Amino acid sequence: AKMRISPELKKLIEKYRCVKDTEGMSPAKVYKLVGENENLYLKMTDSRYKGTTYDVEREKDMMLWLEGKLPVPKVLHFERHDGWSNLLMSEADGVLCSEEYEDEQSPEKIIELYAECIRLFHSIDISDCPYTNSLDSRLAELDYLLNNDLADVDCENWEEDTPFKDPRELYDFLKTEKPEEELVFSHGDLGDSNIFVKDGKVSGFIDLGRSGRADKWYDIAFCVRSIREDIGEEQYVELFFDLLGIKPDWEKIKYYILLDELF
Amino acid sequence: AKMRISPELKKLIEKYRCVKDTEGMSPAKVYKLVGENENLYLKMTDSRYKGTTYDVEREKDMMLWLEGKLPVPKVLHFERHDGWSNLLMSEADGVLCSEEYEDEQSPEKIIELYAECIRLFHSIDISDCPYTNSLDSRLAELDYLLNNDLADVDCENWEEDTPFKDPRELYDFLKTEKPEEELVFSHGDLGDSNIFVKDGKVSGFIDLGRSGRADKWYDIAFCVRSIREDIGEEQYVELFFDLLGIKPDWEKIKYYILLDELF
Ligand SMILES: Nc1ncnc2c1ncn2[C@@H]1O[C@H](COP(=O)(O)OP(=O)(O)O)[C@@H](O)[C@H]1O
Ligand SMILES: Nc1ncnc2c1ncn2[C@@H]1O[C@H](COP(=O)(O)OP(=O)(O)O)[C@@H](O)[C@H]1O
Ligand SMILES: [Mg+2]
Ligand SMILES: [Mg+2]
Ligand SMILES: [Mg+2]
Ligand SMILES: [Mg+2]
Repeated sequence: AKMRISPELKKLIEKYRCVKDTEGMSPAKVYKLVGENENLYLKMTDSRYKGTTYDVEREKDMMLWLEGKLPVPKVLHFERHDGWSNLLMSEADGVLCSEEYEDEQSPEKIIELYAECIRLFHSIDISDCPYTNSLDSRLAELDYLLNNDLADVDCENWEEDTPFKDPRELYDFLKTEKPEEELVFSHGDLGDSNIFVKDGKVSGFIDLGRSGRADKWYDIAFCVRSIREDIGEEQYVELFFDLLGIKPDWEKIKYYILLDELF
Repeated sequence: AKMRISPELKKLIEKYRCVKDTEGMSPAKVYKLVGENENLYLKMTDSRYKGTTYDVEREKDMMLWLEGKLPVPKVLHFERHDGWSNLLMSEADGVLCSEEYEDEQSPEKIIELYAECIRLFHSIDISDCPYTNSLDSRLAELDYLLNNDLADVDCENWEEDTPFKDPRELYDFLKTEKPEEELVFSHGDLGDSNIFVKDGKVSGFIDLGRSGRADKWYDIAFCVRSIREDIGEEQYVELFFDLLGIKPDWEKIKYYILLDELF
């Protein structure tokens, strides 16, 4: 009788061939359900992450609210079952960006894509957005994650050259250097593994747990980080800002990139 | 202050560049520590798995006990820190079995390797083996894992054509159909990901959490499973037994393969 999914959800997915996603970049369990005529995806998060930006329930609320606003998968079924938040969704439309630009010398293409994403985001009306992921909320969550050992451990943070010696040290800095915020729609984890492209245009967004209201520099900083991680040429960072048509605010960019090292 | 590893351990791995292992087949956190002189491996399991066959402390004990008996990595450092069990070990010698066979069709070489491991395991004197992984012990921990929702993430267990409707039904079956046991040294998870080869002969064994005393058919069953899903041809299973010089006991083989489903 003890199961992580309900009998109702089990019936909906029995006909599919379960292939667990190998990435495992988050505490969530992700499953591709290979069917005869389509694939579905089931994302699950345990009770320890209930209410946090990692909670897939969060992720369903944003998916529903984002329908008609951004290209997102369809919510086929959601439920809370024995502490688990279970989200059954349709397969995103298009090609995963990390795949589309995998072995391809064209950093400029993903830059153009990021620019496009930031553009689309700034057009989204957040007046009735389900979640506000301002720094007060994010830091309170981070505090909880740290205290309960639920924050992700970037094993690279153990290397001797890392600035902050421990998670709290970084947290105290984030708490102290909290920049001013101007809320706009924020994806929360604008990476090439969460974005889909079809015919040059963005075709889908997933991993929406941190989606909601947040400063504009949050997603922008994420992009700066991605640009630098893939290529050691800072010229592409300037290209990105040329495309956005704005001046980089390095203090805010550094801040949000730092905030991410605990997520 | 609060960290998953102690300052002593942190100090020991500072000089190393961390590269987290992407497999993530178990609840253990595995990290490759790349250095200029050599590479080390850091394996970690949290508080919830304490005392179970997943606990790296148990794995460390077996790693220590197997020195001079089987080619295993050297225990460089062990500690219990803030609920975590951490093990710093040397890199195994040789080539990963799944890598040496990567694509190159050489089934009989793998069959001979598996055969070699079984014969090698049977020559091991278990008179002072630290652990006895009898079925009572294994089922007892399985009961605990299920009671705390720590048993293997149901993915295929959700599919329609699965024999057991739920984990408990499977557990109950194992409890009732528990066969007789003849304890020999058992690796606990004999597979191409936990075995290393050099010059066609086994050069290293890792993932020792479930190692100790257990029935001989346990590891043999795992090889049968590996042969079928890695090689494909059933003739190679017959060959496996030819090399072992024994006739397969399918009733026991099915049982042990079934035992690992929930782990
Ligand atoms: N609805 C979906 N459509 C297509 N691919 C998906 C879908 N959901 C998940 N995936 C795939 O699985 C990976 C992990 O999903 P994601 O929601 O990003 O989980 P996490 O928060 O761990 O990153 C994604 O990078 C993508 O490859
Ligand atoms: N000491 C080691 N030397 C070399 N590779 C190792 C070592 N420890 C772990 N690995 C690598 O990391 C993978 C996961 O480690 P393992 O101990 O098997 O963890 P788990 O129990 O999750 O399978 C192994 O398949 C192997 O590729
Ligand atoms: Mg993601
Ligand atoms: Mg995510
Ligand atoms: Mg292993
Ligand atoms: Mg293991």
